[PDB]
Amino acid sequence: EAWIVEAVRTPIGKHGGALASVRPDDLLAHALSVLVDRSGVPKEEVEDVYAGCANQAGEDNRNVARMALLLAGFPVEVAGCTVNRLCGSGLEAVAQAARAIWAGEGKVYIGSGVESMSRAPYAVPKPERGFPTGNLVMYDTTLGWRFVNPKMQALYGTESMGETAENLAEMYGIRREEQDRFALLSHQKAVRAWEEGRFQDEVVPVPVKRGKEEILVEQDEGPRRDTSLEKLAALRPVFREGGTVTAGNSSPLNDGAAAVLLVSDDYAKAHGLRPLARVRAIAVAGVPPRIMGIGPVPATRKALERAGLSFSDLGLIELNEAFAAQALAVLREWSLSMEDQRLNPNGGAIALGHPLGASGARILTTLVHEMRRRKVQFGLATMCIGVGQGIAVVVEGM
Amino acid sequence: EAWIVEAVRTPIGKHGGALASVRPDDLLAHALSVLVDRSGVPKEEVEDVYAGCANQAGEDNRNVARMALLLAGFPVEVAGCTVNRLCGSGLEAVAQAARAIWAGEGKVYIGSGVESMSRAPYAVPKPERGFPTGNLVMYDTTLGWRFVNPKMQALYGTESMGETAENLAEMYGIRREEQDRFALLSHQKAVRAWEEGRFQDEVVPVPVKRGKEEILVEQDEGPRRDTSLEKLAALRPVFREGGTVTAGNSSPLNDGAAAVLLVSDDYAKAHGLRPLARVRAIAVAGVPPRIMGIGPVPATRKALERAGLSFSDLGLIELNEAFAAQALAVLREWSLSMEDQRLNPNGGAIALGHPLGASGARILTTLVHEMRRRKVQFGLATMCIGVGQGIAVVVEGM
Amino acid sequence: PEAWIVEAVRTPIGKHGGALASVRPDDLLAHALSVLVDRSGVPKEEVEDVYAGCANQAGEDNRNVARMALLLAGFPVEVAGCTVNRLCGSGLEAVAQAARAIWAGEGKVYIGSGVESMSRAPYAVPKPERGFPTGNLVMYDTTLGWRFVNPKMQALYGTESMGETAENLAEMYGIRREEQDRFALLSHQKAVRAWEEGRFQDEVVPVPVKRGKEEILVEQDEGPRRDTSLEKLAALRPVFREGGTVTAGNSSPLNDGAAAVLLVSDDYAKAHGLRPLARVRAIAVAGVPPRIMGIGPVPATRKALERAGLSFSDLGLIELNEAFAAQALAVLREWSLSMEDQRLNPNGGAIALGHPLGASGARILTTLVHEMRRRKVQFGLATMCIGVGQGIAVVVEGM
Amino acid sequence: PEAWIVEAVRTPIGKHGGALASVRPDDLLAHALSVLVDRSGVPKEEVEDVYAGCANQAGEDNRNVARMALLLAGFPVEVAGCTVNRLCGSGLEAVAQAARAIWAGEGKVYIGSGVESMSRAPYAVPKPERGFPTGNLVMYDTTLGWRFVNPKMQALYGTESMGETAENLAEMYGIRREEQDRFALLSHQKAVRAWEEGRFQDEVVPVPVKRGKEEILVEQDEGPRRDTSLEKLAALRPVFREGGTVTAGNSSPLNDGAAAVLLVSDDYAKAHGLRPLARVRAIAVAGVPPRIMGIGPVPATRKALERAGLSFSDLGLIELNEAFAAQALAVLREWSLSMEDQRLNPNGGAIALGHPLGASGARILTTLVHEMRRRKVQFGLATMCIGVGQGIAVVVEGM
Repeated sequence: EAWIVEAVRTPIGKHGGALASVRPDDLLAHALSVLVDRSGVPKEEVEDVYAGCANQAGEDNRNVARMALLLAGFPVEVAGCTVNRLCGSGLEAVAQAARAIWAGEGKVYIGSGVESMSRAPYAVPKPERGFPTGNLVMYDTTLGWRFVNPKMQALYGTESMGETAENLAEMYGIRREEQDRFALLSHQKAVRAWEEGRFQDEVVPVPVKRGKEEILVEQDEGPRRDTSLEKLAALRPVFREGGTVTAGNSSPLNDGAAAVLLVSDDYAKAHGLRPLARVRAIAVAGVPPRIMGIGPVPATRKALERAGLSFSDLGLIELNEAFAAQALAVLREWSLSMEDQRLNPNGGAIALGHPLGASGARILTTLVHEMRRRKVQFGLATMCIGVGQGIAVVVEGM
Repeated sequence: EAWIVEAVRTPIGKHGGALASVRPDDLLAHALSVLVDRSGVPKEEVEDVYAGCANQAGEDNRNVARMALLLAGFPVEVAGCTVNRLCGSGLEAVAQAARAIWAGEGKVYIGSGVESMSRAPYAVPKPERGFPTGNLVMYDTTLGWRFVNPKMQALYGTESMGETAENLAEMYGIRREEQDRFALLSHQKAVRAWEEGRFQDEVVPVPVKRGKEEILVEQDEGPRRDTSLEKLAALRPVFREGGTVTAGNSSPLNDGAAAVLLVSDDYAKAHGLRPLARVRAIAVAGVPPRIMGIGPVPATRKALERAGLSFSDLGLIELNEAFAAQALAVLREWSLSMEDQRLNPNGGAIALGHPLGASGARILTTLVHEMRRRKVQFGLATMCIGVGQGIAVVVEGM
Repeated sequence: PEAWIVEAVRTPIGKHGGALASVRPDDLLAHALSVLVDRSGVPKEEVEDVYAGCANQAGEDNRNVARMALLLAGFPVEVAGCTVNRLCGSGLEAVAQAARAIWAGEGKVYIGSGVESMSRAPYAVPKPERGFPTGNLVMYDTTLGWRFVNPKMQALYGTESMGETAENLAEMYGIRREEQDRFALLSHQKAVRAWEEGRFQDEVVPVPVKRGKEEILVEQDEGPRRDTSLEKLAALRPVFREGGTVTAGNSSPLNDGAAAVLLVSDDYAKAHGLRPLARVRAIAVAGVPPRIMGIGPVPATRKALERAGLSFSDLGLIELNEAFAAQALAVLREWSLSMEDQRLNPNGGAIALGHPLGASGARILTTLVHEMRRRKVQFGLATMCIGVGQGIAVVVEGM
Repeated sequence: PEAWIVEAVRTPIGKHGGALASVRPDDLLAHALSVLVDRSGVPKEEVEDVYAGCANQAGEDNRNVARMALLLAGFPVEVAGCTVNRLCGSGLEAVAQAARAIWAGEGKVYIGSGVESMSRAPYAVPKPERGFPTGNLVMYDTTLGWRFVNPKMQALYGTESMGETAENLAEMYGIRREEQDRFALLSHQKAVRAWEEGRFQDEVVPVPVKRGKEEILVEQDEGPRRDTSLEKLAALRPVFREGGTVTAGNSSPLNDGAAAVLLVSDDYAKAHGLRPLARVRAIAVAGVPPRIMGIGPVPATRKALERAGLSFSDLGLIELNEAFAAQALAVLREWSLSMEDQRLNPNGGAIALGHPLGASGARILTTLVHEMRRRKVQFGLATMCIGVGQGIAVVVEGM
């Protein structure tokens, strides 16, 4: 009933990098425009546009989805909503789109996500008294915990994502050598994937204006060919003294956008749209904040169950790489080796980038396209989510 | 299949008023706590929490749903996500919940919303160059357009909600006397509803700490008994010189939170939960930004059609009052009189308050409760949405 | 006699966010400047330059308030102006600056003044040093103290708050809690009594405050409290050091206020029939260790007295700014004086009246001069402690 | 002859966000202060008080930079300090203040300095006056000019920028674009020539800058450019008024820098064998209409010369701060002097060298004194225009 007929993503840029000049609302518009243009489905046919965004305080404020779809030239009739389940917002957007199609409402929906961590603004508290006294803090929304709630600090901590990654490394006994090794592979597969043209179909270039002339960013600037196991081992822990998680075996902060077009099976048939995949089942689940990294475990088991499938039926697995330590802990639960041919075949977030709000849709796009070329029947896309959550979506190729 | 077994809301406070000292995440936690406590449904039974929020830049940052549920004592397994479709986010949250139950994922979901416009922080842009020069702006997130996109400015304007209200008053020729008359009714019906105890069931008191001692806020502080038709006419236009929209015939800025508990029919039967109503159909639609006030029209039409009903089958209608002018324009299309006994029976946003993010769930709460007491079969909850959108939900009493 | 004080005025002192919080510093100072000249009978065009003290010039008091204020007050464009800043003692430095110019034989008419609007002090935000930064920033409240701290500074001397330096002194001189509060109770009583008996009617000039549509006239310091009791004072908890002694009650508050004094050359005074209020005898500035800035008046007063060829015993009126009961008493310890001395802050001190930083210096000088005239005292001393370790003192001879 | 200038030093002048943007003002000024005393052979404990000029004390230069800088520089705790602010002329005002104290027979050793780091000037934010406000706020960049504008001010005189008042002057005196660019070109050539020939080696003291892990030594003003041409200068577009004449090229930039001069009493100099560089003859300050603040030097130079009992023609060396080619030339008109005058800014002016506000006053006095000594001139003049309508001048006699 819910079919994925098109998937697109802008390349992923480094923080303050290649796409730091492009504002989120404009960035997402590029994705939305490109999705529809190559699909051959008039914009006017889209019923509603769901988009994921982790921080809607800056140029992405007041419902990016609606702002972006308008900017992209869609007719005024197309609706939009911005969903926010942090790291997993991108996937939640697709889930939301699918559920609508299943409910027999619209026939054409878009599931997307965007996040410009470079341009994330500062948030400043409002005074509560007349002529205050005392310094104030300007919170950088690019980062994490802010406007902290004392009651929150008391119930669970406010440990950084990086810290929870260490908590996992401890719990599962994931050594530094293994973390860096996992990281090296992410880079190697990504570099190889680009080099061999596997990203050419799903990636749509983004024009950047540098002063007077335009530049065309058309490749993720994250992957490095010179990544070596020696250099990776030279980096210092960054979240815990005498720790194990370093800047090299964890994802960076990035800018990016992704969008997938979903239509009802009947609609696809009536317009000759060739399916890329079909949404089989979705699941969401919560885990303790201190170890939000394993969120994919219970989410994937619930999803597989709902799709009446076994992990072993999966032929391609997209597990978002928030931290090597976290990803490996998840792999432990699944009894899988980082060398598994099905796992992040073209690289993961450690090398490609983790533009929060957009990653969910980003990884589903990479999954679907790869599923098609190697004709895999079942694929999984799942991510860990900040403050203790997980989301997973099971897709069936066609 | 998707049943509404409980609905609650905190009273609505004026800007910088009775609830200005309560932070959004905490406010929403009160609603979430109350919802389950009265239901007799253990927290661990909830599958996911959807919550709407128009501005997630302050104490409501990084997914308030998840933050709120944890603060409210829910176990770590309960998931949560924050939806944002501006003014209509509250309703989008319920729709989201319903579609999940229909998809047969979980059996217990919460659809809610929160908005503390009193504590909305300031947003400051990030520097793009080394040692800048020139003044910067601190955008007040309590208001409207910010970090404006030039392209947006060119395609459609960045007129304020209040201005779009005028555009409608002009388009439909809705006089000032008519608008103020409409506003007077909102107050009278609200004052009456409270006075007669119709809000007693749906409202849960919120404790506010004033220094050392606690005070219990237990009534909306918006409605005023001394509201007169003369006073209303003495106000000056606020959005357009020689205009018609005044601070008196338009909604204010407020703080508030609301939550509705939906459960699958099979679950309700297994646990003896008595249904308040059933979710029949949902519809979302877009309209030109310059007259977003009309959003309810195409959305209500789509929803009714999807529920296979006619406007005349409706026995109670909750049309959020963003502006007298806008509501009346909507009434024009429906060929309904502001005196219709089915319309906002206990008052509307002009007198009660419009805590953005929470309004959707807020009016749904008021609808369901009134539907039950007057044994109405079909009810409609619909609202206009910023930058040109509209959402509507048809519900069947039980 | 070369530099003569011929007029002294001050606006009432308001509480933080209080009665004058609505008035901006530049405008407030203008009121003082305008009033000083109006009642003097000396045309504004006669003034040579205007010195003014201001501890924080980041907000509405930016870019030399002196000049802004004077123009606002209707002075002709020819009158010059400069804003001096020696923190807590800026107000007095302003007067000293004026006197020294008159002695140098430059102009014949100068104004020494000060202003401080602690209520409207803005926030200061650092500038980015890199392209697309990352990390939280801080908005420093200029109403307070240490900000944009320099590591090197932190290393050499601390960055202990004024309140803490008060404690350091209470400890060093063993100034008990009962003593401190007793001293504070007196400040209030003398102040309440002085107002009550009209001793402030001459030196104070009412300030019009606009509340919405109508104007209100602020004409009395809102700091002094008749209900101040030794019981209440003792019930307050230390504010700067756990198990300490300095409370919010035995320390000065944060206030808004402005004051200005008109000085002229003696030959000018004689040529225009201006009756002298007093004559500036000697000035002295001195530094002391930051951690106990409170004693600053000590070395400064000895230097000033010596320069005026006088002994402490020749003083018939002493205005010692009350930054903290503990700090004042420590100074009194050095001078071997009792807080009961009839010469000491006869009409109350900052603890009860207020300490609008930049204006305090000129504020106490104004109160000294006026009281010197009514009780016909020959020698008066005005001295204050200054933040980060300094002290200033000015000796004046009545006429 | 009671006030003698025995030593003069200045740090090089950096561009906005340039070579010294990493150094904080308080630290920058400490360099000047340390350097001044180290080469004078006068123990720090001998210094009585330290005056410093600073146009914006809202950032790292808050709460009396003089006292912070002197402590940072290692001076003993007893040395006092105060920050004076007369905007563009604060640097000079600091020396004047030092001199006047020596004349009054207070201390024997004083320091007059100035500092300004326009690169790190913070942002200033207003304080809310109501509980839960609504409406956007503004973050004023203290690097610039008018801010927290007073409506009343706007109504009496405008709030025209310095650059604008430079145009008003250009118009009033009919100073053509070609003339302005020519003046600007000479400022660069004389500056480049001066450095190249080593005339700045004596007065300039290197500033160590930390660049990550290693130190770099900034030792030359980074403003002057050898490649400055009359053709390039003419290519620039007006920056303050459409179809105007003032360009970024014929105006001074925004810069960072610090300077300090050591003044001592004549009897002290004699008793310790200090060789005088110059003698402070007379000082004068004056106000002019804000819209044409550029001419401030005229009435101030007149009053100063008159107080020194000299005639303009007796001046053998003239340092007129170059705020704007247009402003400087208008002043030159009043004096009936040609920009070719061999006495005028011999080693270059602000347009090429830089205008680090608060420090420029002391900076130009330093360059004047040193040049006076090498070419054995007897009388020199240092004068500047001051924001919002003022001017200051100081007459010095070589020795």
